[PDB]
Order: sequence, then structure tokens, then C-alpha cells
Amino acid sequence: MIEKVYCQEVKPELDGKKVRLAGWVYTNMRVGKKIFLWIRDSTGIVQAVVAKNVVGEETFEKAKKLGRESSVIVEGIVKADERAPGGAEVHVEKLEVIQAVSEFPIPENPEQASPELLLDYRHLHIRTPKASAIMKVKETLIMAAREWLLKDGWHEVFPPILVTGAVEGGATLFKLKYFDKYAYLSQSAQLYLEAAIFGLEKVWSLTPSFRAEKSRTRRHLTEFWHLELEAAWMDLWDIMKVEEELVSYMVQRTLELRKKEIEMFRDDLTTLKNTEPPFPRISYDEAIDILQSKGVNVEWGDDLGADEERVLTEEFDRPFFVYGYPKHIKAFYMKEDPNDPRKVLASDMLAPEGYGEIIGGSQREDDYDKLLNRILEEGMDPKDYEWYLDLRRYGSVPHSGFGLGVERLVAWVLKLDHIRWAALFPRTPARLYP
Amino acid sequence: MIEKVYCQEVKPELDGKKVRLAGWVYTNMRVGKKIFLWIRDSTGIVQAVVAKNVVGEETFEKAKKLGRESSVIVEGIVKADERAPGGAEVHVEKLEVIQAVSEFPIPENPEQASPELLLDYRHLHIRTPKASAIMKVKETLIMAAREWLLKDGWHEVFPPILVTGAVEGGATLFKLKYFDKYAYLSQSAQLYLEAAIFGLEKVWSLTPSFRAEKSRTRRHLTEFWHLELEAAWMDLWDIMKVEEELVSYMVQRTLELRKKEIEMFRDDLTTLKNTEPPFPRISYDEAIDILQSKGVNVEWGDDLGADEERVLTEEFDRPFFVYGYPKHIKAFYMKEDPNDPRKVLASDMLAPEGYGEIIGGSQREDDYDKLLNRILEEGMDPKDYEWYLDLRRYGSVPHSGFGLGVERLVAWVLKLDHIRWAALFPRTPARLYP
Ligand SMILES: NC(=O)C[C@H]([NH3+])C(=O)NS(=O)(=O)OC[C@H]1O[C@@H](n2cnc3c(N)ncnc32)[C@H](O)[C@@H]1O
Ligand SMILES: NC(=O)C[C@H]([NH3+])C(=O)NS(=O)(=O)OC[C@H]1O[C@@H](n2cnc3c(N)ncnc32)[C@H](O)[C@@H]1O
Ligand SMILES: [Mg+2]
Ligand SMILES: [Mg+2]
Ligand SMILES: [Mg+2]
Ligand SMILES: [Mg+2]
Repeated sequence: MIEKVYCQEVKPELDGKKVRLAGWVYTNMRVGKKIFLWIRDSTGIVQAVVAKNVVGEETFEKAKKLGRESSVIVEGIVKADERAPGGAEVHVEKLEVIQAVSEFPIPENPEQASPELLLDYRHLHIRTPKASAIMKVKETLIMAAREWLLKDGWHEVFPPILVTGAVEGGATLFKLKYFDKYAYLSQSAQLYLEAAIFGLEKVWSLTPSFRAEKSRTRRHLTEFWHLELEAAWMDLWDIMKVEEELVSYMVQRTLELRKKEIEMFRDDLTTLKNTEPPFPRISYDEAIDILQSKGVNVEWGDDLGADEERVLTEEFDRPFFVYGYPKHIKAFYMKEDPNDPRKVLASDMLAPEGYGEIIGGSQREDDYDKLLNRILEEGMDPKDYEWYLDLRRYGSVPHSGFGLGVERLVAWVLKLDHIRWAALFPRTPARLYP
Repeated sequence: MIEKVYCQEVKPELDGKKVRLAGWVYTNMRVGKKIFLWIRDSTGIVQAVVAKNVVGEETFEKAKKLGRESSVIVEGIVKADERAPGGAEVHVEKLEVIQAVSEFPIPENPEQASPELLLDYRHLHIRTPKASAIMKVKETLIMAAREWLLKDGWHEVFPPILVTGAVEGGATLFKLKYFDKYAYLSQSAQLYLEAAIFGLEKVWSLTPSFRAEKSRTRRHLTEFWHLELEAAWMDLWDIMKVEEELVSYMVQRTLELRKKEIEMFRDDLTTLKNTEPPFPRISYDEAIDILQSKGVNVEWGDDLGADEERVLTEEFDRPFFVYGYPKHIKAFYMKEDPNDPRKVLASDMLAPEGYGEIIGGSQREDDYDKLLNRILEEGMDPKDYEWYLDLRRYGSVPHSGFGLGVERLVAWVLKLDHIRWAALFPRTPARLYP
């Protein structure tokens, strides 16, 4: 390959050097007698100056016709100039038009289009600066997670997607024909991580999880990226510490690296700066009391939906935990609170600013009889979970874990109006394409 | 949590120190008047010495009954002793039996069981040393990939799994009901990576890919982990360099870190040591000539199946490329060789020692008309690929990419007899459970 110079590399210190840009036309404007093409690539935008008396009439005329997203190779000499973007521009010697474009269907400012148009053209939308910014933030949060997980001694595993068990209820299961059998798409890798702790003790996975959720909210996708941890020996309080340490490191690392991207989306970084341990912790009992005190008609035992969480966040300026939920609005696998068996040892981590739940986790039931009984009480067939029950027969240990919704976290970090914008190609009940 | 000391931490230099082990009984043997329990955890095995006159009769009797996989907490004093495993043992002061076990259904040496028993009990099999070793090698190869990808300036993206397009043919597609519509499980994220290069230039993803492959071979799963790269500006030769640099770094890094694990599986590390650029490259034409020279009844235009690849590997002592395949045994998206349009600019990377294909990649067709025509020739509906065709309308650039089968790579690195052992919970046409 003939090497390119990235836009971010075009700096005043390269004054007088030859560079080869490769990218796409961002804007095309005649300035005096010259054509100024701003060329975008993955790293920034550079001003390329095209002079008729330098490139000749043929190239000059071609340059006039280059609309947004025209693919081009540009060779020229860098000139330091305090007036140009980045304090340096390229004086064009040669212009190769790969493909001229005049009708790119995403507007120059995407937010002047209907969100439905942007989704119809999601494959084109993702190359635009804000959409690309979201993907850079996403990769950085995940890289940060992997740094923390490696340093803290967790093992990465690669759990199954095709499964036969519901982890998070039958209502959100996708079912498919699988040769002579039927399979489900995994809602969560948790049950498999629980098997894996017996060999590896501290495990984690990042997998797509699948939820056939009919409700079309701004916090639900039908497919999302799910970062999940499970650890032998740890109780609920232990796993909550892991959660706050991990989330804080993810947020602080992304603040350090992606400030520019975050500032495209936020006027106020306060809640992100505030994201360091210890996070505030309230019981579900306290949550009910707070909600009732603000006039919300909620009763002990009621589910905390998105609206309840939203009101609860008003009292917090960083992520916070709610723990000790009523047993019967919580998953079959969660351990009872031994001090109060009406509750389970579960906690959710809620993001502030109205965002609500980003992590759900718990200590797991480690007693065989108790777990079997919960399976039966929930109308589940123990046959489908015999392997999971085996984990309580062959050297059971106390253990706990959690799942973080990556898109949910990105949506809070960037104050997105909908979780769909944090997925590369979002999936919702009416959206499968592109 | 009360902190534990890991087995690998029990070293002669801790002589006289109190430690708390937490783990599972590996073996239980009476030695003289004492009970020797070898305790395994995620990091190794430690000899714990239980003396009746120290722990008392009740604890001593309990210790006699502890079979393999009994979950235990052991507190005691480290004693340096050249005779013990690791040169240090723990003299037990306190023994807490969490759960006693006497009938763990995986044999002490798993390979004395039918592979079908091991798969029936896959959830139990994975905690055993060799199976756990494979997972450590897998996480290390992947960590190595991420190190290389970050250093070389690639962006991580998180592409969709629910899709409407076949990338790699209709025959291996899983189809499912999706609300009022139908969806497919992604065979490969490639088409979406191609969309993503327009914003991010150099992209990669690690995703589960799904192949409804009826043939039950030792190189096919119905679900596998697929590491895929796509890059703007790069041609086939460029992407081949990326492939050899990445694979070499993965292998060399895993050799550096996981020598102990690899030596459980290999007598000979030669081919791994040999895995550094430049890898040997032969044309498909040369491959046919080699095969015919060894008496294989293959003709130019024929598909190279597993058996052909196996024979071809006899001539190589490290991974190697085969390039320039006949157009009509290759995918619809691949770019024709401009020098010879009977061929496409595709290459596979084959592992030696009979293993064969670990990567398939190509330069992509970047001409709209040519791609449309190939879609139509293959009996595909261009409507299902309109978005993919858009990538050839709105600033097309030359580009290339590839997919690496992680399990396929693990199977070669560890000389596994079947790819299934490199998946945490393998999926094959008759195996969906556990
Ligand atoms: N390993 C575990 O302990 C996780 C546990 N099995 C689990 O799946 N919990 S969860 O349903 O709360 O999902 C966990 C998180 O996953 C996110 N989530 C959960 N459902 C969705 C949907 N439908 N869309 C997007 N994101 C979703 C959200 O952040 C939740 O807090
Ligand atoms: N992004 C790309 O350019 C990849 C391209 N779309 C692709 O899917 N190619 S491939 O079919 O050869 O699959 C790529 C690799 O994926 C592996 N593979 C491909 N199929 C399987 C099955 N069924 N089981 C396990 N592993 C499999 C094998 O290592 C192949 O070399
Ligand atoms: Mg809830
Ligand atoms: Mg939840
Ligand atoms: Mg082939
Ligand atoms: Mg192939």
C-alpha cells in the first residue's frame, strides 16, 4: 500500500512536507479564486487548497463537482497557517477522484433529519462525526473494562449463545428451529459463568444478549452487549465493591481518553467526574420511602419501573446502588436474605440524570434444595436446569455476579435520548434492517 | 470477604505464615498417620496436611470422607519442604467443609471417559485442569489480538447478530421468527464492518458467528467465535500482511505467557516457534500442482476441502497462505483478479500439521455494477443488500478484510482432535445442552 497521512497528523510542524491524504469530502467551498476541500478521515478534517494554476483546468473542474462523501486521494505540501483548521492546510499538487458523490442522503447536520431516516440509512449514518464519536466512546469504555479485569485477575470466557434455559424469564425469549430440535437465544451468559467459576474462580464475558421485549422504550434493545462477571467466594457486598470499582475505572479512563468526544454530547461532566467509589447505597426499603415522600404511589413489594428509577435518581449526583429487593419480583436464582427471607440479596446500579438501571446483579442461591424449590415455584422444569443444579451438588461455594448493559452505560455517559444510538446497527421490535 | 491465598502463592518463602486456602479437593490420601488433601483452585494444587492430634477427632474424621471436588476452606501454616508440591505445604489448623462430595461424575483422568460423557457433563468437565488450560490459552490468544489491534490503530466495533443477509451462503443460515418478521443469525460481521470502515477506516470485531452446517466434522461448530478485520485502502496483499503480523503476535505472545499450558498438549512446539512473518505464500494454481504431484485427483476449479488442505500442509512447517482462488467457488463479494478475471483476490491462511484453514479473507468488490451483477448471478435479491450496494455509491474505496476462527486457531495451537474442545460449551448439530 502507498502510505497515507491521517488528518490528525497534519500539523504546523510539517510545514513544507509532502503528504498523501486519503478520505472523503466533508465540505467544498470556493474561497477567492481557489477551491477549499475539507477532507475527513477517521481522525479529523484537513483543509486542502486546490488552485487552478497549480493543478490545471481539468483537475480544477473535477474538484468543483465534488460533493459531500466524494472519495478522494490528495497529494500536496503542508503549509503552516494560523487561519486553517488545526493551524495547517495542504496545498494540493495532485487530486485523484476515486468516486464523486453529489447526493449523500444524510444531511450535513444529521439531527435535521427524522431519526427514522437516520435509522433507515443507519449504514450511512454511522460514518458521520457524532455517530462515529459514540463508537469511539463505546470501544474505549470496553477497553477500560478489559484493563481493569486483567489487572484484578479475572479470566475471560466465551459462553454459549444457543441455549435451552431462560435466565431472565420466558416472556423475552427468542426461540428458533435447530436441526431436529429447538433452541433459544441467550438472554445472559450468567448460568454458564457460574459453571466456569469452579475451574477459573473469577470469570467474565462480553456477549450479545437477546431479549424479545415487545415494549418499545428508550432503554431496551432486542439485542445488546452484556458485560457479565461471576466470582466464587464473593457475597453481595463483595460483588457491589467489584461493580463500583469497575464502573469507576471505565468512566475515569474514558474521561481521560475521550474528553473531546464526550464534550460533543455533554455541557456538564459533573456526574462523570463524581463516578468514583464509594457509590451511595440505599435499600429497596429506603427507595420506597424516598419515592412515597416525593408523592409516587408505590408500595413495598412493587416493581421499580423506569419511571420510579427516574424519580429516584433526582436524589443522586453519581451512580448508586439499590439493594435487598422483594424476593417475588426478582429472578429464580437469587439468594434469600438470611436476615429477612422476604428479600433477596440482589442489587441494581442506577445511573443518575434520569437514566436508571445500568447493572443488575445478585448473590446466587448455593443450596440445592432451595434452588430446586424456586425452580418448581416459578413453574420451571428442573430437567432444563439439571446441569445448573449440579453446581449445587458437586462442591457448591457461595458466589455472586452481575451484568452491565454496555449501551445503557454509553447512553448515560453521552446523555443519549435513546439507547439505539449506542448500538452500531440497533435492533428493536420493528427494526431489523439494515 | 475474608481474603484467600491462591494455591500458586503457597511458596517456600512463606514458611511459618498463616494462610487461608479456598478451593476443591483434588486428591485425598492417608500418608502415615496423617491425611494429605491436595486442594485445587484456579491457580494450582497445594498439599494440605491434616493431623488428628492438631485438628481433633471430629475434623479428622470429616477429612477422611472428602472425595474429589469437595468444597473446602483450609486455614494453616505454610511449611517449606522440598518433598511437597511446589516445595511448600500447609499444616492444617482449621478445616471448614462447605460441601462434601464423593461421586463426581468426571473421572480423575477425563480422557478415560467417552468424549460423549464429557460433553453430556460439559459444565463439570470445564473445571478440570486440561479443559481449564484450553480456556486460559483461548483468553490469552484473544488478549494478544487486542494488544496488537490497539497498537496498530484499529477500532473495535460491536456489529449486529440479528441480520437479513447471507454473507456466506443460504445453506448454513439459521432463521428465526422476529415479532412480525423473520431474521437470520449472522454468519459473519463482515458486511457491517465494510459499512464501518467509512467512518473509522480500520475496524475489527469479535462476535459469535452461526453456521447451520449439517456435516459433523472436527473443524465445524454451529456457533463459533469469529475475529474479523476490515480496512479501507488495503488490497489483498496488504490484508495478507496484516493477517501474518496479527497471527504471529497472537502465537508468540501466547508462547511467552502460556508455555506451561501448551506443553500439556504438545510434545513439539516447532511450528509455533516458526510462526513469524513472512509466512509462505502459494497460489491456488501451485496448490493444485502440489496436490496433483502427490497423487490427489484434484482439477483446477475444484474446491479445496479439508482433505486437500490436510495433504497440502505436509509441505509446510508454519502457517501459510493460498491465494487467487477460482471465482466460482468463492463468495459473491470478492473482487476479481484484474490480471485474470477467472480468479478472485482472495486468500486463506492454513495451519500446518494437517489443520488447514484458520482464516478466510479477500479484497472486496468496490465497483457497484460488478457487485450488483454478482448478486444477481448468485440468485440473490439485491433488495436484501441495497445498503451494502450503497457502500459502492457514496464514496467507494478499495478495501479488504478477513475472519479468523478462534476455535480453529486454538485447535491447532493445542493439537486438539476436535474443534469442540476449544469452545466453552460447544454447539454441533446434535448438541445443544448443557
Ligand atoms: N450476569 C448477571 O447477573 C446478569 C443477569 N443474568 C441479567 O441478565 N440481569 S438483567 O436482566 O438485569 O440484565 C443486566 C443488564 O443488562 C441490561 N439490559 C437488560 N435488558 C436489556 C435490553 N432489553 N436492552 C438493553 N439492555 C438491557 C441492563 O443494563 C441490565 O442492568
Ligand atoms: N470477515 C471475513 O472476511 C470473513 C468471511 N465473511 C467469512 O465468514 N469467511 S469464512 O466462511 O471462511 O469464515 C472465516 C473463518 O471462520 C472459521 N469458520 C467458518 N465456519 C466455521 C464453522 N462452521 N465452525 C467453526 N469455525 C468456522 C474458519 O476459521 C474460517 O477461516
Ligand atoms: Mg427490577
Ligand atoms: Mg434488571
Ligand atoms: Mg474455500
Ligand atoms: Mg473459508
